[PDB]
Amino acid sequence: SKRPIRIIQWGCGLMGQTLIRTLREKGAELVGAIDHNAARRDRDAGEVAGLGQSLGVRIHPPDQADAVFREARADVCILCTRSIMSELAGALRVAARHGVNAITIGEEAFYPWTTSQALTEELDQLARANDCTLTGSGFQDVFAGNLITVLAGATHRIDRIVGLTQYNADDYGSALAQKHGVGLDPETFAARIGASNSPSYVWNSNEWLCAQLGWRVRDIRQQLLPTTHTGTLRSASLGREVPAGHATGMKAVVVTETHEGPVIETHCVGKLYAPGEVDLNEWTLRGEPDTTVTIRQPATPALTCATVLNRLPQLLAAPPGFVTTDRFTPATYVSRLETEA
Amino acid sequence: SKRPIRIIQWGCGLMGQTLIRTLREKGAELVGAIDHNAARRDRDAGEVAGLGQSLGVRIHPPDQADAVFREARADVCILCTRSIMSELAGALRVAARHGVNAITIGEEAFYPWTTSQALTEELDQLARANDCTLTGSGFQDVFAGNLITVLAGATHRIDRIVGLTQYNADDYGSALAQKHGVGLDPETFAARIGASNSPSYVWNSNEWLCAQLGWRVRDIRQQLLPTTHTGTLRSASLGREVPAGHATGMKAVVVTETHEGPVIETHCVGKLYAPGEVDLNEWTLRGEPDTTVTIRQPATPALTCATVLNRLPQLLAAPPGFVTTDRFTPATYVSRLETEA
Ligand SMILES: NC(=O)c1ccc[n+]([C@@H]2O[C@H](COP(=O)([O-])OP(=O)(O)OC[C@H]3O[C@@H](n4cnc5c(N)ncnc54)[C@H](OP(=O)(O)O)[C@@H]3O)[C@@H](O)[C@H]2O)c1
Ligand SMILES: NC(=O)c1ccc[n+]([C@@H]2O[C@H](COP(=O)([O-])OP(=O)(O)OC[C@H]3O[C@@H](n4cnc5c(N)ncnc54)[C@H](OP(=O)(O)O)[C@@H]3O)[C@@H](O)[C@H]2O)c1
Repeated sequence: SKRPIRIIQWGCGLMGQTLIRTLREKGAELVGAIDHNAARRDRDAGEVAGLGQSLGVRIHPPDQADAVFREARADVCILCTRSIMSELAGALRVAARHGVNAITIGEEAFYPWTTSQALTEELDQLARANDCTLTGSGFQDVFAGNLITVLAGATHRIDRIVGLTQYNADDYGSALAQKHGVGLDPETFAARIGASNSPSYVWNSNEWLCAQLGWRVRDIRQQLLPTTHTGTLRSASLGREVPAGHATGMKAVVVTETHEGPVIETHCVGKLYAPGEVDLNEWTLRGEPDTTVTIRQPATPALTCATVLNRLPQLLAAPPGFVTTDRFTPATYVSRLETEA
Repeated sequence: SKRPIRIIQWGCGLMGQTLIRTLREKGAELVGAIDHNAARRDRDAGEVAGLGQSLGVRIHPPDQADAVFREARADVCILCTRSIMSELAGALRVAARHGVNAITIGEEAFYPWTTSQALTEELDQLARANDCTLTGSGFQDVFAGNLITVLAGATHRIDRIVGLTQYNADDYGSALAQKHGVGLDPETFAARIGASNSPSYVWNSNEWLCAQLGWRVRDIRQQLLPTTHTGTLRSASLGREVPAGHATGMKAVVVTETHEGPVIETHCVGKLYAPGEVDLNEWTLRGEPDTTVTIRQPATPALTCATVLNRLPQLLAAPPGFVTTDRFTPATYVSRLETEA
């Protein structure tokens, strides 16, 4: 009474290519593929993902998404494109009007209820009307999320949660480098990135933590600070060199204050790496007792994609609507991506 | 419409004293206390826990348990006495016969279905016949349990899970030091502890991991060896100096093989500490990708007791029977220990 989960991959860049390969390793099937990049449109999705054998799934531009969805008989659309709800809503609207569940790694979608309230409510109503679920996931789900809440379940009193997450901007596509001000001189950085003070990934992930812990947000204060290096570094996603003393990326510091009293202070670094630098993940719950957890050199791209796939059975079973993963039990390890026939 | 959860503390030693104070810090009420030690029988439970204001809850010896349970109108018995099911069953039978939910830190009770099958089935049937739930929890629940399963939810393929847990025997009472052969000469350790090869705490916790992950145990192999120090160390719980080359505790290695393929290899050290030694908690999930998690100097006693209290709402809501916590969603941080009118 089971069959493979049928997936449309929307966004066939660095993360979408990993997902196309890995979803098949767990016994799902790729039934459609959408990407607007000129080097990927019209190519076989398997060839683009680095498989040796063609899948017979042609990459379509997103203007033709309705036709891909109409013929695919999909269970899920995985969306790996952009970071902000205004740039995701078009694709999420397509999935919802076809009654196809959708999960995106776009970072604002992890918890968009206050940063993009109107779009989230619009999508929630659309998904409810079409009996499907939309959600956000990726690295935050465990590594700025349930890793903390599982440790909180062993904690007597929480006074403060303090987090550090650092990832390599060169592992990801242009949208990430641009959100982090990679390759801007410091005056450009202050005028573009610092002044706009767009919500960083841990603005939304700290809201998700508060929601899961049963806390109410009273204020959020964010600073976006450029990172530097003493030598030139090369951005692959932007296709240019970043001179010494220009922004190689940014550190966001988000302080999330609750009505209940506890504060979440999260430092979120996305930058080009100097030789020897590695990804960092470290959290401290301060109170009774104090607990510090460290992940040694987290394989951030692999962990992002694996979390998305392990979420799919829960996404299928979830009630219709835009349902953020703070309302789910934690992702569990799935060996086979299958669903009821 | 809510009232404090009403708790009987059975075992008012090192962990029970912490629980008496901390249950009240989260708004529960102590309604009974049981302990067989001559320094605690007929004392006030609050004074024994280090409170300055008497609670008016007199500690009774366990031969008077029925009397305590009759007058207490309890919701929960927290049982912090011994490590093995044969030494827990008497107290768990009293709680079940009074229809009182029970949670024990005794380590075998974390997952006793195969190591003490007859006792577990008897207690399961008794709890079900009296509409209450029995379970085991403590440090394992997160730190040899859901910490691993949350990270597994971010993992593409698991080949092996490798764990290390080290704790300070002097933080705990006599049952732990006795199970670890503290103070035995090498010949006696090998003839008693080594030859009997009783299930170490991570025999049961590796079975709990397999249960939560949906894996079927095919075999478990264990080696028990003494720990030693190259100087004398003092045991508080066994009131003695342990000379150089006598066992200061025990190192267990458990290898848990599944039908599915993955292996859990867990190293479990409980011993007296030389100067500078600390508790250790470190897990690697080997596969795609490899992830290593480290807890820096875990506050093992505090984490044990806080986990039990955060579990109580779930214990009350759980179906009747012996229900191991692998069948619950993870413990969540609870601010108020309250229940229905
Ligand atoms: N939650 C997490 O943990 C997490 C982790 C990694 C990445 N992300 C986010 O996920 C997104 C994708 O990351 P990535 O590294 O895979 O980036 P990428 O390599 O740029 O992949 C995105 C792909 O989608 C294309 N595209 C963009 N908007 C599109 C649209 N509306 N319809 C169709 N195709 C579209 C891009 O084409 P063009 O290059 O031509 O625009 C590209 O081929 C980024 O926003 C990133 O910040 C999140
Ligand atoms: N799951 C976990 O993570 C975890 C962690 C901490 C402790 N433990 C286990 O929990 C148990 C308690 O630890 P602890 O450090 O609190 O030990 P403890 O200080 O020895 O406390 C147990 C108390 O119960 C008394 N007692 C023993 N059996 C009794 C019985 N049947 N009825 C009434 N009183 C009884 C003891 O008295 P006497 O000294 O006179 O016997 C003592 O006062 C041990 O088995 C330990 O290994 C588990």
